[PDB]
Amino acid sequence: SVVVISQALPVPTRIPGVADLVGFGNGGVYIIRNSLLIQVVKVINNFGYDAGGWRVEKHVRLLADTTGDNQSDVVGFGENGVWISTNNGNNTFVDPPKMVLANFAYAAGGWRVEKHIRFMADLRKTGRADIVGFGDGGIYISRNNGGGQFAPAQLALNNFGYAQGWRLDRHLRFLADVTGDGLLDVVGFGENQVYIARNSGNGTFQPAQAVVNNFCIGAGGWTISAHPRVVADLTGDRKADILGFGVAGVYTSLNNGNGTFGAVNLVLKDFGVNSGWRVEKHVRCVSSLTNKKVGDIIGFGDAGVYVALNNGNGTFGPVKRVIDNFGYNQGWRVDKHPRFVVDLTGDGCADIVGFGENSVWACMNKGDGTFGPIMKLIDDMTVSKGWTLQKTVRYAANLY
Ligand SMILES: C[Se][C@@H]1O[C@H](CO)[C@@H](O)[C@H](O)[C@H]1NC(C)=O
Ligand SMILES: C[Se][C@@H]1O[C@H](CO)[C@@H](O)[C@H](O)[C@H]1NC(C)=O
Ligand SMILES: C[Se][C@@H]1O[C@H](CO)[C@@H](O)[C@H](O)[C@H]1NC(C)=O
Ligand SMILES: C[Se][C@@H]1O[C@H](CO)[C@@H](O)[C@H](O)[C@H]1NC(C)=O
Ligand SMILES: C[Se][C@@H]1O[C@H](CO)[C@@H](O)[C@H](O)[C@H]1NC(C)=O
Ligand SMILES: [Ca+2]
Ligand SMILES: [Ca+2]
Repeated sequence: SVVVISQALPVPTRIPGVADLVGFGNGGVYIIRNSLLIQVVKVINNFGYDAGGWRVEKHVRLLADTTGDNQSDVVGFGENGVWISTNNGNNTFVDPPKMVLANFAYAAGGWRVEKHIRFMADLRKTGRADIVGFGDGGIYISRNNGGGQFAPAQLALNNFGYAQGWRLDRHLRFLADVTGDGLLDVVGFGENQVYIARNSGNGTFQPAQAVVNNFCIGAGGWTISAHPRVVADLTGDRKADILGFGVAGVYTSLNNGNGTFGAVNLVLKDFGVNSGWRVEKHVRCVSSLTNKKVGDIIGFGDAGVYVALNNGNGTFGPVKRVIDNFGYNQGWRVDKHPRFVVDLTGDGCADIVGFGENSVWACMNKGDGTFGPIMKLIDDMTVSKGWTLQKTVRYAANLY
Protein backbone atom coordinates (compact mmCIF):
# COMPACT_ATOMS: atom_id res chain seq x y z
CA SER A 1 0.00 0.00 0.00
CA VAL A 2 0.88 3.68 -0.42
CA VAL A 3 2.33 6.55 1.60
CA VAL A 4 -0.34 8.27 3.62
CA ILE A 5 0.47 10.71 6.41
CA SER A 6 -2.28 11.08 9.03
CA GLN A 7 -2.75 12.79 12.42
CA ALA A 8 -2.96 9.34 14.07
CA LEU A 9 0.01 7.92 12.13
CA PRO A 10 2.32 10.84 11.17
CA VAL A 11 5.27 8.46 10.52
CA PRO A 12 4.42 6.19 7.60
CA THR A 13 6.00 2.74 7.29
CA ARG A 14 6.85 1.06 4.00
CA ILE A 15 5.03 -1.88 2.43
CA PRO A 16 7.09 -4.02 1.81
CA GLY A 17 9.42 -3.41 4.66
CA VAL A 18 11.18 -4.58 7.79
CA ALA A 19 10.24 -1.84 10.26
CA ASP A 20 12.27 -0.95 13.30
CA LEU A 21 10.90 0.32 16.61
CA VAL A 22 11.76 3.79 17.94
CA GLY A 23 10.98 5.21 21.37
CA PHE A 24 11.31 8.73 22.70
CA GLY A 25 11.67 7.77 26.37
CA ASN A 26 12.15 9.86 29.46
CA GLY A 27 15.92 9.59 28.98
CA GLY A 28 16.28 10.11 25.23
CA VAL A 29 15.85 8.22 21.99
CA TYR A 30 16.13 4.42 21.79
CA ILE A 31 15.93 2.04 18.81
CA ILE A 32 15.22 -1.65 18.25
CA ARG A 33 16.74 -2.53 14.88
CA ASN A 34 14.75 -5.22 13.02
CA SER A 35 17.43 -7.91 12.56
CA LEU A 36 18.76 -11.27 13.78
CA LEU A 37 19.86 -9.49 16.98
CA ILE A 38 17.02 -7.92 18.98
CA GLN A 39 18.11 -5.40 21.60
CA VAL A 40 17.47 -1.80 22.69
CA VAL A 41 20.17 0.76 21.75
CA LYS A 42 20.14 4.31 23.19
CA VAL A 43 21.05 6.66 20.35
CA ILE A 44 20.36 10.27 21.53
CA ASN A 45 20.50 11.93 24.95
CA ASN A 46 17.83 14.37 23.93
CA PHE A 47 14.19 14.62 22.69
CA GLY A 48 13.07 13.17 26.05
CA TYR A 49 10.82 14.16 28.95
CA ASP A 50 13.92 14.33 31.20
CA ALA A 51 16.43 14.80 28.36
CA GLY A 52 15.60 18.28 27.08
CA GLY A 53 12.25 18.87 28.70
CA TRP A 54 10.19 17.49 25.82
CA ARG A 55 6.44 17.42 26.35
CA VAL A 56 3.63 15.70 24.39
CA GLU A 57 1.49 18.75 25.16
CA LYS A 58 3.88 21.25 23.58
CA HIS A 59 6.28 19.50 21.17
CA VAL A 60 6.22 17.08 18.23
CA ARG A 61 8.66 14.24 17.61
CA LEU A 62 8.88 12.42 14.27
CA LEU A 63 11.17 10.39 12.01
CA ALA A 64 11.82 11.34 8.39
CA ASP A 65 14.56 11.16 5.78
CA THR A 66 15.82 14.70 5.64
CA THR A 67 18.89 14.15 3.39
CA GLY A 68 17.77 11.84 0.60
CA ASP A 69 19.89 8.84 1.57
CA ASN A 70 16.74 6.78 2.51
CA GLN A 71 17.80 6.64 6.21
CA SER A 72 15.36 8.16 8.72
CA ASP A 73 16.49 11.07 10.90
CA VAL A 74 15.02 12.23 14.20
CA VAL A 75 13.08 15.52 13.87
CA GLY A 76 11.70 17.43 16.86
CA PHE A 77 9.52 20.54 16.90
CA GLY A 78 10.76 21.86 20.22
CA GLU A 79 10.25 24.96 22.26
CA ASN A 80 11.97 27.48 19.92
CA GLY A 81 12.64 25.74 16.65
CA VAL A 82 13.02 22.54 14.61
CA TRP A 83 15.82 20.20 15.76
CA ILE A 84 17.30 17.35 13.70
CA SER A 85 19.59 14.43 14.62
CA THR A 86 20.69 12.74 11.38
CA ASN A 87 21.20 9.00 10.99
CA ASN A 88 24.90 8.10 10.83
CA GLY A 89 24.09 4.84 8.97
CA ASN A 90 25.31 2.41 11.67
CA ASN A 91 22.61 2.33 14.37
CA THR A 92 23.83 5.69 15.68
CA PHE A 93 22.63 9.29 15.29
CA VAL A 94 24.20 12.72 15.60
CA ASP A 95 23.99 13.89 19.23
CA PRO A 96 23.28 16.68 19.90
CA PRO A 97 20.77 17.60 17.26
CA LYS A 98 21.10 20.91 15.45
CA MET A 99 18.38 23.56 15.09
CA VAL A 100 17.55 23.99 11.40
CA LEU A 101 14.74 26.56 11.62
CA ALA A 102 13.39 28.97 14.27
CA ASN A 103 9.73 28.32 13.39
CA PHE A 104 6.99 25.65 13.68
CA ALA A 105 7.45 25.77 17.52
CA TYR A 106 5.67 26.64 20.71
CA ALA A 107 7.71 29.84 21.15
CA ALA A 108 8.63 30.38 17.49
CA GLY A 109 5.48 31.13 15.49
CA GLY A 110 3.10 30.28 18.33
CA TRP A 111 2.49 26.66 17.22
CA ARG A 112 0.14 24.65 19.39
CA VAL A 113 -0.57 20.89 19.66
CA GLU A 114 -4.22 21.77 20.31
CA LYS A 115 -4.63 23.94 17.20
CA HIS A 116 -2.09 22.96 14.57
CA ILE A 117 -0.61 19.92 12.76
CA ARG A 118 3.09 19.38 11.98
CA PHE A 119 4.39 16.75 9.57
CA MET A 120 7.56 16.03 7.57
CA ALA A 121 7.06 15.03 3.90
CA ASP A 122 8.90 14.95 0.56
CA LEU A 123 6.50 17.29 -1.21
CA ARG A 124 8.61 18.20 -4.29
CA LYS A 125 10.18 14.87 -5.35
CA THR A 126 13.64 15.87 -4.12
CA GLY A 127 14.07 12.70 -2.06
CA ARG A 128 14.24 14.88 1.12
CA ALA A 129 11.46 15.69 3.68
CA ASP A 130 10.22 19.29 3.79
CA ILE A 131 8.58 20.67 6.95
CA VAL A 132 4.78 20.95 6.46
CA GLY A 133 2.48 22.69 8.95
CA PHE A 134 -1.25 23.27 9.08
CA GLY A 135 -1.05 26.51 11.01
CA ASP A 136 -3.23 29.55 11.42
CA GLY A 137 -3.38 31.20 7.97
CA GLY A 138 -3.18 27.95 6.01
CA ILE A 139 -0.52 25.38 5.19
CA TYR A 140 3.09 26.50 5.55
CA ILE A 141 6.10 24.76 4.04
CA SER A 142 9.78 25.18 4.77
CA ARG A 143 11.79 23.80 1.85
CA ASN A 144 14.53 21.29 2.64
CA ASN A 145 17.24 22.60 0.30
CA GLY A 146 19.71 19.92 1.43
CA GLY A 147 22.82 20.03 3.61
CA GLY A 148 20.57 20.79 6.56
CA GLN A 149 19.48 24.07 4.96
CA PHE A 150 15.77 24.79 5.50
CA ALA A 151 14.28 27.90 3.89
CA PRO A 152 12.06 30.42 5.64
CA ALA A 153 8.45 29.19 5.87
CA GLN A 154 6.11 30.19 3.03
CA LEU A 155 2.35 29.83 2.63
CA ALA A 156 1.65 26.78 0.47
CA LEU A 157 -2.14 27.26 0.48
CA ASN A 158 -4.50 29.63 2.29
CA ASN A 159 -6.74 26.78 3.43
CA PHE A 160 -6.95 23.89 5.91
CA GLY A 161 -5.78 26.33 8.59
CA TYR A 162 -7.26 27.49 11.87
CA ALA A 163 -8.31 30.76 10.14
CA GLN A 164 -10.42 28.70 7.70
CA GLY A 165 -12.22 27.06 10.61
CA TRP A 166 -10.28 23.80 10.83
CA ARG A 167 -10.42 22.25 14.34
CA LEU A 168 -8.85 19.13 15.83
CA ASP A 169 -12.06 18.28 17.70
CA ARG A 170 -14.19 18.31 14.48
CA HIS A 171 -12.04 17.79 11.35
CA LEU A 172 -9.30 15.52 9.93
CA ARG A 173 -6.37 16.39 7.69
CA PHE A 174 -4.14 13.93 5.72
CA LEU A 175 -1.45 13.95 3.04
CA ALA A 176 -2.03 11.27 0.36
CA ASP A 177 -1.72 10.91 -3.41
CA VAL A 178 -5.25 11.02 -4.88
CA THR A 179 -4.21 11.67 -8.52
CA GLY A 180 -1.53 9.01 -9.17
CA ASP A 181 1.45 11.28 -9.93
CA GLY A 182 3.18 10.23 -6.71
CA LEU A 183 2.87 13.69 -5.19
CA LEU A 184 1.03 13.80 -1.82
CA ASP A 185 -2.13 15.92 -1.98
CA VAL A 186 -4.16 17.34 0.93
CA VAL A 187 -7.26 15.43 1.97
CA GLY A 188 -9.38 17.30 4.51
CA PHE A 189 -12.57 16.14 6.23
CA GLY A 190 -14.13 19.53 7.02
CA GLU A 191 -17.32 20.89 8.42
CA ASN A 192 -19.60 19.53 5.72
CA GLN A 193 -17.38 18.35 2.89
CA VAL A 194 -14.32 16.27 2.21
CA TYR A 195 -11.92 18.49 0.22
CA ILE A 196 -8.77 17.76 -1.70
CA ALA A 197 -6.01 20.18 -2.76
CA ARG A 198 -3.68 18.98 -5.54
CA ASN A 199 0.01 19.23 -4.85
CA SER A 200 1.64 21.13 -7.74
CA GLY A 201 5.09 19.77 -6.77
CA ASN A 202 6.60 23.23 -6.26
CA GLY A 203 5.77 23.91 -2.60
CA THR A 204 2.17 24.99 -3.33
CA PHE A 205 -1.20 23.34 -3.49
CA GLN A 206 -4.04 24.16 -5.88
CA PRO A 207 -7.26 25.67 -4.60
CA ALA A 208 -9.23 23.21 -2.46
CA GLN A 209 -12.02 21.28 -4.23
CA ALA A 210 -14.99 19.73 -2.42
CA VAL A 211 -15.31 16.07 -3.46
CA VAL A 212 -17.68 14.33 -0.98
CA ASN A 213 -20.69 15.56 1.02
CA ASN A 214 -20.32 12.95 3.75
CA PHE A 215 -17.83 11.65 6.33
CA CYS A 216 -18.01 14.98 8.22
CA ILE A 217 -19.37 16.37 11.46
CA GLY A 218 -22.00 18.31 9.46
CA ALA A 219 -22.46 15.72 6.66
CA GLY A 220 -23.61 12.40 8.10
CA GLY A 221 -22.85 13.14 11.73
CA TRP A 222 -19.28 11.84 11.79
CA THR A 223 -17.56 12.64 15.07
CA ILE A 224 -13.94 12.48 16.14
CA SER A 225 -14.94 10.64 19.32
CA ALA A 226 -17.01 7.84 17.66
CA HIS A 227 -16.27 7.59 13.94
CA PRO A 228 -12.65 7.25 12.72
CA ARG A 229 -11.83 7.82 9.05
CA VAL A 230 -8.77 6.90 7.02
CA VAL A 231 -7.47 7.42 3.51
CA ALA A 232 -5.92 4.40 1.72
CA ASP A 233 -5.70 2.64 -1.63
CA LEU A 234 -8.57 0.11 -1.74
CA THR A 235 -8.18 -0.89 -5.42
CA GLY A 236 -4.45 -1.25 -6.22
CA ASP A 237 -4.00 1.77 -8.59
CA ARG A 238 -1.95 3.65 -5.93
CA LYS A 239 -4.58 6.40 -5.68
CA ALA A 240 -6.13 6.87 -2.25
CA ASP A 241 -9.77 6.14 -1.49
CA ILE A 242 -11.82 7.11 1.57
CA LEU A 243 -12.90 4.65 4.29
CA GLY A 244 -14.87 5.47 7.44
CA PHE A 245 -15.92 3.46 10.51
CA GLY A 246 -19.45 4.82 11.00
CA VAL A 247 -22.47 3.73 13.03
CA ALA A 248 -23.71 0.78 10.95
CA GLY A 249 -20.21 -0.31 9.86
CA VAL A 250 -17.73 0.55 7.11
CA TYR A 251 -18.47 3.20 4.47
CA THR A 252 -16.27 3.94 1.47
CA SER A 253 -16.08 6.47 -1.35
CA LEU A 254 -13.85 5.26 -4.16
CA ASN A 255 -11.54 7.58 -6.15
CA ASN A 256 -12.69 7.81 -9.82
CA GLY A 257 -8.97 7.86 -10.74
CA ASN A 258 -8.47 11.59 -10.99
CA GLY A 259 -9.04 12.75 -7.43
CA THR A 260 -12.77 13.07 -7.78
CA PHE A 261 -14.81 10.59 -5.80
CA GLY A 262 -17.80 8.24 -6.20
CA ALA A 263 -20.92 7.55 -4.18
CA VAL A 264 -20.69 6.70 -0.51
CA ASN A 265 -21.63 3.09 0.22
CA LEU A 266 -21.96 0.91 3.29
CA VAL A 267 -19.65 -1.98 2.34
CA LEU A 268 -19.48 -4.00 5.59
CA LYS A 269 -21.88 -4.16 8.55
CA ASP A 270 -19.08 -4.53 11.12
CA PHE A 271 -16.36 -2.45 12.82
CA GLY A 272 -18.87 0.32 13.58
CA VAL A 273 -20.63 1.61 16.67
CA ASN A 274 -23.59 -0.77 16.18
CA SER A 275 -21.22 -3.76 16.37
CA GLY A 276 -19.79 -2.47 19.67
CA TRP A 277 -16.69 -0.71 18.40
CA ARG A 278 -15.47 2.18 20.51
CA VAL A 279 -12.62 4.68 20.03
CA GLU A 280 -11.87 4.47 23.77
CA LYS A 281 -11.51 0.67 23.73
CA HIS A 282 -10.44 -0.38 20.25
CA VAL A 283 -7.98 0.27 17.44
CA ARG A 284 -9.07 0.27 13.76
CA CYS A 285 -6.63 0.31 10.85
CA VAL A 286 -6.41 -0.22 7.09
CA SER A 287 -3.25 -1.83 5.68
CA SER A 288 -2.20 -4.36 3.07
CA LEU A 289 -2.30 -7.94 4.50
CA THR A 290 -2.14 -9.90 1.19
CA ASN A 291 -0.41 -10.07 -2.18
CA LYS A 292 -3.27 -8.02 -3.68
CA LYS A 293 -1.52 -4.93 -2.17
CA VAL A 294 -4.80 -3.17 -1.30
CA GLY A 295 -6.25 -1.93 1.99
CA ASP A 296 -7.59 -4.65 4.23
CA ILE A 297 -9.43 -3.88 7.49
CA ILE A 298 -7.91 -4.70 10.86
CA GLY A 299 -9.56 -4.11 14.20
CA PHE A 300 -8.25 -4.71 17.69
CA GLY A 301 -11.53 -5.52 19.41
CA ASP A 302 -12.58 -7.14 22.69
CA ALA A 303 -11.69 -10.79 22.07
CA GLY A 304 -8.67 -10.21 19.85
CA VAL A 305 -7.81 -9.07 16.34
CA TYR A 306 -10.43 -9.12 13.60
CA VAL A 307 -9.66 -8.89 9.90
CA ALA A 308 -11.72 -8.39 6.76
CA LEU A 309 -9.90 -9.00 3.52
CA ASN A 310 -10.42 -6.78 0.46
CA ASN A 311 -11.26 -8.80 -2.72
CA GLY A 312 -9.07 -6.32 -4.67
CA ASN A 313 -11.82 -3.90 -5.68
CA GLY A 314 -12.89 -2.32 -2.40
CA THR A 315 -15.38 -5.02 -1.41
CA PHE A 316 -14.67 -7.10 1.67
CA GLY A 317 -14.82 -10.75 2.73
CA PRO A 318 -16.13 -12.14 6.00
CA VAL A 319 -14.72 -10.85 9.27
CA LYS A 320 -12.47 -13.37 11.00
CA ARG A 321 -10.78 -13.37 14.37
CA VAL A 322 -7.19 -14.01 13.35
CA ILE A 323 -5.44 -13.69 16.75
CA ASP A 324 -6.92 -14.30 20.21
CA ASN A 325 -4.83 -11.52 21.72
CA PHE A 326 -4.00 -7.78 21.59
CA GLY A 327 -7.66 -7.23 22.60
CA TYR A 328 -9.35 -5.25 25.33
CA ASN A 329 -10.36 -8.56 27.02
CA GLN A 330 -6.64 -9.53 27.23
CA GLY A 331 -5.92 -6.30 29.15
CA TRP A 332 -4.74 -4.13 26.22
CA ARG A 333 -5.67 -0.45 26.58
CA VAL A 334 -5.66 2.41 24.10
CA ASP A 335 -4.23 4.70 26.78
CA LYS A 336 -1.32 2.40 27.72
CA HIS A 337 -0.39 -0.06 24.94
CA PRO A 338 0.43 1.16 21.43
CA ARG A 339 -0.46 -1.27 18.67
CA PHE A 340 0.62 -1.02 15.03
CA VAL A 341 -0.05 -2.87 11.79
CA VAL A 342 3.25 -2.73 9.90
CA ASP A 343 5.44 -5.02 7.76
CA LEU A 344 8.13 -6.51 9.96
CA THR A 345 9.26 -9.25 7.57
CA GLY A 346 9.62 -7.69 4.10
CA ASP A 347 7.01 -9.76 2.21
CA GLY A 348 4.57 -6.82 1.72
CA CYS A 349 1.94 -8.39 4.03
CA ALA A 350 1.61 -6.27 7.19
CA ASP A 351 2.26 -7.87 10.57
CA ILE A 352 1.24 -6.82 14.11
CA VAL A 353 3.36 -5.30 16.88
CA GLY A 354 2.11 -4.28 20.34
CA PHE A 355 3.87 -2.50 23.21
CA GLY A 356 2.27 -4.37 26.12
CA GLU A 357 2.24 -3.82 29.86
CA ASN A 358 5.51 -5.73 30.28
CA SER A 359 6.87 -6.85 26.88
CA VAL A 360 6.73 -5.90 23.22
CA TRP A 361 4.97 -8.66 21.23
CA ALA A 362 4.74 -9.35 17.50
CA CYS A 363 2.53 -11.56 15.42
CA MET A 364 3.53 -12.38 11.84
CA ASN A 365 1.25 -12.49 8.82
CA LYS A 366 1.55 -15.92 7.10
CA GLY A 367 1.35 -14.08 3.77
CA ASP A 368 -2.38 -14.44 3.18
CA GLY A 369 -4.01 -12.36 5.88
CA THR A 370 -3.87 -15.10 8.49
CA PHE A 371 -1.44 -15.01 11.40
CA GLY A 372 0.96 -17.26 13.30
CA PRO A 373 1.70 -17.36 16.99
CA ILE A 374 2.54 -14.41 19.19
CA MET A 375 6.28 -13.81 19.54
CA LYS A 376 8.01 -11.98 22.37
CA LEU A 377 10.35 -9.30 21.04
CA ILE A 378 11.72 -7.68 24.18
CA ASP A 379 11.00 -6.67 27.77
CA ASP A 380 11.44 -2.93 27.32
CA MET A 381 9.61 0.19 25.96
CA THR A 382 6.60 -0.82 28.07
CA VAL A 383 4.60 0.44 31.06
CA SER A 384 6.54 -1.65 33.55
CA LYS A 385 9.88 -0.31 32.20
CA GLY A 386 8.70 3.28 32.68
CA TRP A 387 7.00 4.14 29.38
CA THR A 388 3.64 5.96 29.41
CA LEU A 389 1.63 7.67 26.66
CA GLN A 390 1.66 10.92 28.58
CA LYS A 391 5.48 11.15 28.78
CA THR A 392 6.85 9.10 25.84
CA VAL A 393 6.33 8.63 22.09
CA ARG A 394 6.66 5.25 20.36
CA TYR A 395 6.62 4.36 16.64
CA ALA A 396 7.23 1.59 14.17
CA ALA A 397 9.50 3.22 11.56
CA ASN A 398 11.83 2.21 8.76
CA LEU A 399 15.17 3.66 9.94
CA TYR A 400 16.83 1.96 7.00
C1 LIG B 1 15.82 25.77 25.95
SE1 LIG B 1 14.83 24.58 24.71
C2 LIG B 1 16.01 23.04 24.89
O1 LIG B 1 17.28 23.47 24.43
C3 LIG B 1 18.30 22.46 24.60
C4 LIG B 1 19.62 22.99 24.03
O2 LIG B 1 19.93 24.27 24.65
C5 LIG B 1 17.93 21.17 23.92
O3 LIG B 1 18.92 20.19 24.32
C6 LIG B 1 16.52 20.74 24.26
O4 LIG B 1 16.18 19.60 23.49
C7 LIG B 1 15.52 21.89 24.02
N1 LIG B 1 14.18 21.39 24.41
C8 LIG B 1 13.08 21.70 23.74
C9 LIG B 1 11.92 21.14 24.15
O5 LIG B 1 13.08 22.49 22.81
C1 LIG C 1 5.05 29.77 9.76
SE1 LIG C 1 4.64 30.62 11.49
C2 LIG C 1 3.09 31.55 10.88
O1 LIG C 1 3.56 32.75 10.29
C3 LIG C 1 2.56 33.60 9.75
C4 LIG C 1 3.36 34.72 9.07
O2 LIG C 1 4.66 34.18 8.70
C5 LIG C 1 1.68 33.98 10.93
O3 LIG C 1 0.56 34.82 10.60
C6 LIG C 1 1.18 32.66 11.52
O4 LIG C 1 0.28 32.93 12.53
C7 LIG C 1 2.34 31.90 12.13
N1 LIG C 1 1.95 30.74 12.97
C8 LIG C 1 1.09 29.75 12.69
C9 LIG C 1 0.88 28.83 13.64
O5 LIG C 1 0.50 29.68 11.62
C1 LIG D 1 -18.12 26.99 5.76
SE1 LIG D 1 -16.86 25.46 6.08
C2 LIG D 1 -15.38 26.24 5.06
O1 LIG D 1 -15.78 26.37 3.71
C3 LIG D 1 -14.81 27.00 2.89
C4 LIG D 1 -15.36 27.18 1.49
O2 LIG D 1 -15.63 25.90 0.86
C5 LIG D 1 -13.49 26.20 2.87
O3 LIG D 1 -12.52 26.87 2.05
C6 LIG D 1 -13.06 25.94 4.30
O4 LIG D 1 -11.91 25.07 4.27
C7 LIG D 1 -14.20 25.27 5.05
N1 LIG D 1 -13.75 24.95 6.41
C8 LIG D 1 -14.06 23.79 7.04
C9 LIG D 1 -13.53 23.67 8.29
O5 LIG D 1 -14.81 22.94 6.55
C1 LIG E 1 -27.48 8.47 10.71
SE1 LIG E 1 -25.85 7.37 10.42
C2 LIG E 1 -25.42 8.09 8.63
O1 LIG E 1 -26.22 7.41 7.65
C3 LIG E 1 -26.11 7.99 6.35
C4 LIG E 1 -27.04 7.25 5.41
O2 LIG E 1 -28.27 7.08 6.14
C5 LIG E 1 -24.66 7.91 5.88
O3 LIG E 1 -24.54 8.54 4.60
C6 LIG E 1 -23.76 8.55 6.92
O4 LIG E 1 -22.48 8.40 6.41
C7 LIG E 1 -23.98 7.81 8.25
N1 LIG E 1 -23.06 8.31 9.30
C8 LIG E 1 -22.33 7.58 10.16
C9 LIG E 1 -21.53 8.23 11.03
O5 LIG E 1 -22.42 6.39 10.23
C1 LIG F 1 -18.98 -9.10 21.56
SE1 LIG F 1 -17.26 -8.48 20.79
C2 LIG F 1 -17.69 -8.73 18.85
O1 LIG F 1 -17.58 -10.09 18.40
C3 LIG F 1 -18.10 -10.30 17.07
C4 LIG F 1 -18.00 -11.76 16.65
O2 LIG F 1 -18.44 -12.64 17.69
C5 LIG F 1 -17.37 -9.40 16.08
O3 LIG F 1 -17.88 -9.56 14.74
C6 LIG F 1 -17.53 -7.96 16.56
O4 LIG F 1 -17.08 -7.10 15.53
C7 LIG F 1 -16.82 -7.85 17.93
N1 LIG F 1 -16.81 -6.49 18.49
C8 LIG F 1 -15.82 -5.98 19.22
C9 LIG F 1 -15.99 -4.76 19.65
O5 LIG F 1 -14.81 -6.58 19.54
CA1 LIG G 1 -0.96 13.85 -6.36
CA1 LIG H 1 5.06 -9.35 6.79
